[PDB]
Amino acid sequence: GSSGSSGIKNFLYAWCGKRKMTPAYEIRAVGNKNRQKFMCEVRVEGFNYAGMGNSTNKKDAQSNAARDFVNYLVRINEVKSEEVPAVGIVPPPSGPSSG
Repeated sequence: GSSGSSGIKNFLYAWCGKRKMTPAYEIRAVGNKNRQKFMCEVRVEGFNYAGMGNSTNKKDAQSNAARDFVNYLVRINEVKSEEVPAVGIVPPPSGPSSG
């Protein structure tokens, strides 16, 4: 649908809510004024790490930040990767794109 998706943002929020916590997001604007980009960080109380993301928009930047903090929860074995949803974002091809 035209609103995109929110599965990894909802997964971190639901994981926090099953543990009596709430995730805290933090955002910065970067790049060209007409062709703007955004960076995102996300943190949770009692954890020293911050998951990091970026994109052309705040929603995809939050989804990358959420995926990297949920990945950290697998690096410390507080979450199994088998439960974690796909981020919904893919990189551009490494070849020419000028025409």
